[PDB]
Amino acid sequence: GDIFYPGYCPDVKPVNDFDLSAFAGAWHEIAKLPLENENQGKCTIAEYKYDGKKASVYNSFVSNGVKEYMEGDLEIAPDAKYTKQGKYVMTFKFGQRVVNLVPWVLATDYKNYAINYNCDYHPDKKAHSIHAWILSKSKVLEGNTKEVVDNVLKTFSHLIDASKFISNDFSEAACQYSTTYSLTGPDRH
Amino acid sequence: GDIFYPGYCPDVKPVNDFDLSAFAGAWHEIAKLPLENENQGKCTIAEYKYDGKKASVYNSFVSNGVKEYMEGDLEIAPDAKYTKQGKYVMTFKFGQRVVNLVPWVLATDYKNYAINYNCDYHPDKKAHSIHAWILSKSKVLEGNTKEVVDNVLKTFSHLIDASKFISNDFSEAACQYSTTYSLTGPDRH
Ligand SMILES: C=Cc1c(/C=c2\[nH]/c(=C\C3=NC(=O)C(CCC(=O)O)=C3C)c(C=C)c2C)[nH]c(/C=C2\NC(=O)C(CCC(=O)O)=C2C)c1C
Ligand SMILES: C=Cc1c(/C=c2\[nH]/c(=C\C3=NC(=O)C(CCC(=O)O)=C3C)c(C=C)c2C)[nH]c(/C=C2\NC(=O)C(CCC(=O)O)=C2C)c1C
Repeated sequence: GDIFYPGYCPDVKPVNDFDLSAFAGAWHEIAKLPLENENQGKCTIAEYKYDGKKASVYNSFVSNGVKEYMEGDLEIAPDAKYTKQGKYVMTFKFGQRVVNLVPWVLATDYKNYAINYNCDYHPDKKAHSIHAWILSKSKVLEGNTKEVVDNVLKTFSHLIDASKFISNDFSEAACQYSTTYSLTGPDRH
Repeated sequence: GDIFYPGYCPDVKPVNDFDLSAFAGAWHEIAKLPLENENQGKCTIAEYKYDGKKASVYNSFVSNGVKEYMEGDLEIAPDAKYTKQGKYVMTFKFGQRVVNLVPWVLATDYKNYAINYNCDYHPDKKAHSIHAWILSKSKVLEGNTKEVVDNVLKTFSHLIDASKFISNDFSEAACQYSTTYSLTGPDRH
């Protein structure tokens, strides 16, 4: 199950001076906090492409030999347009269902790692769930960068319980797929 | 039991431009979050006296006809001296045991109400307990002021669960006492 904690989401401020073009690229999910929709995928990678005017997203993972993917639009969050903070929206369409995902970027050096997060409040439960992802431009978080990440993460110890991260897998095996499948699309729901 | 929530205490900033002389006086505890040491006392009042150089505290409550009290020193918290925020220390001595209590003042209008709080982190439990007190210069929080308090409290909804407050009692009966007893003192532990 996803991780929930009592009460409203805590105050949090994402990264300043966010640079979307610098952020663009293929991000590997080295690890994440449990997230129902993606708990079973492996070799999880999110690829963001930028035009200067337009941004798009290509997300994929592999489940039992199948490569599932999603294609959508990406844009800076309306409020972040004014503050210049790292907050973006990913819009995906499943038939008539439209989804607007909003990851918050707590920190990143743009070339090697990113620490993303979200807080989802359930009023009916008076509790919130927390989601987080350790992202890297390499399939492995390597030694220098590993230390960098760990120290940064530490400054967010009151927002993310590091001990709850779950490592993803990028072995050739894990990433292997015999076939594909688009989760997004007009003939979806 | 006291109220605990998981993780480290959240970020919080107490009232700005704190004025100790204006704060001085007798504060009635209209309500509080459960706090073991004082759960049984009634007619609970904290009285702070200021010289301009020196501040002292006189705390009291009544348990079964007995008026228990504590006498100590009061001073602005070392860090608050620089920031001018509302944070103070109460030092009490029980024999050789010395206690340094630190309430944080979230908000106050000085003449009628104050909203005090604290967060105690237990590393061995990876959780923190939260304490809070609604204080008033009158034995009753009256109508205008009640509305004022409620609206202020609302801005702290992510830090204090209002529904957990417990009302104190200031009836003549409650405050009645046949005898006294000093909890503080040299012949204490
Ligand atoms: C790794 C970077 C990454 C990521 C990756 C990701 N998710 C994926 C999968 C999915 N995302 C989804 O949203 C759904 C469900 C789609 C549906 O509604 O049917 C799936 C299966 C895939 C590959 C397919 C990939 C690469 N997904 C996010 C962000 C998110 N993924 C989320 O589900 C949410 C909302 C969380 C919440 O409910 O509160 C956010 C912010 C980030 C930051
Ligand atoms: C109402 C204002 C008020 C108050 C009142 C108060 N407490 C009292 C009682 C006590 N306070 C104490 O600390 C102890 C235990 C003393 C001991 O260590 O033996 C007792 C019995 C009395 C009357 C006696 C009164 C008026 N006490 C506080 C503040 C506090 N009371 C606390 O116990 C703590 C630490 C909480 C924690 O453990 O994390 C704080 C900040 C405020 C802001």
